[PDB]
Amino acid sequence: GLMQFTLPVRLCKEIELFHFDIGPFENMWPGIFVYMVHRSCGTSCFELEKLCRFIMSVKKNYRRVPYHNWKHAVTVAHCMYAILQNNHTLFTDLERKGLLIACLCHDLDHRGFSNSYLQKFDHPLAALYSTSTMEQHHFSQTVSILQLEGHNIFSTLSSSEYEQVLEIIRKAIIATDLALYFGNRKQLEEMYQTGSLNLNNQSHRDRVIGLMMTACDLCSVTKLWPVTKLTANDIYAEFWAEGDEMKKLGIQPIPMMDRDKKDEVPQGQLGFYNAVAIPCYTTLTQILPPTEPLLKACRDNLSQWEKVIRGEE
Ligand SMILES: Cc1nc2ccc(OCc3nc(-c4ccccc4)cn3C)nn2c1C
Ligand SMILES: [Mg+2]
Ligand SMILES: [Zn+2]
Repeated sequence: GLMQFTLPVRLCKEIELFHFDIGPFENMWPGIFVYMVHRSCGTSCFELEKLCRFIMSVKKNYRRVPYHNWKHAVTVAHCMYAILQNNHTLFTDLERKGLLIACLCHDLDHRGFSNSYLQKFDHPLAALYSTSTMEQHHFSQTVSILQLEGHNIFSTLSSSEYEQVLEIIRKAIIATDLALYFGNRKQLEEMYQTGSLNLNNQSHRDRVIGLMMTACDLCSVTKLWPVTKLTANDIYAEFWAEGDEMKKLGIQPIPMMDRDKKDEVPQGQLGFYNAVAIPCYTTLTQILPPTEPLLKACRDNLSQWEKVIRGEE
């Protein structure tokens, strides 16, 4: 009860910043997460023993893939911690509890393949979940782990509070399907620009939490350039493996996933920054002004990809 987690000085200070990198020491990531729950939520949010047991079972159900791994889970949770800490009073007690858990669980049991590849392979998951195939799976794995003996971190919530947190988590995880992001952000854009955006409207809060989820999920584009650039290598390691698997089914993959077309990575990143990332962090900064450092870091990284195209690196 009187048992705080503390981090070395450099981590204690830098964990508060949006651009923090959790480091290569995998054994410190559980402690980094508990630290973030304790400051984001309270030392009373969860029973330490149950929380530690839940975190370790979550870790075990992430696979050893290049990008969609346990380091991604914790990295996405840290970006959410930073958003929550920079917007103290905007979020309910249930939201603070649900959202870091949602982030840690959002890619549970990912295999490193897109929803498209599962549909083309005719994977059993594509028949069970016809849209947002992997995201429905991640939510199903989250509920599984919550139901293991000694893993109910929400045990002290009422029946209706438990149902509300699991609904915050389900929507937060589904929103990480990028196919859903474009429309969500366009509706947020219209609501903000016509002044209809209302944070007391639940369907509005849902959209705003969805956009937060996209922002945390893409937060590799908000790091210092050496982090962004090295993470890109892991992102493509997966895409190119999916491309190989498309070729094995006798389907030419899109260029993004074709390793023969590596040369065009720099221009592919520009499109991504301009069509996805910048719009994401722009709309987020309009709704939640203290998230502006994410947009500034994204713009700094777009400018570094522009330098790569100009052969200046
Ligand atoms: C965090 C993060 N999440 C994602 C999701 C997708 C993505 O895609 C980037 C891209 N490369 C290409 C490309 C590359 C080589 C040859 C031709 C086209 C197209 N496109 C969209 N980048 N990305 C990042 C950076
Ligand atoms: Mg995902
Ligand atoms: Zn993710």
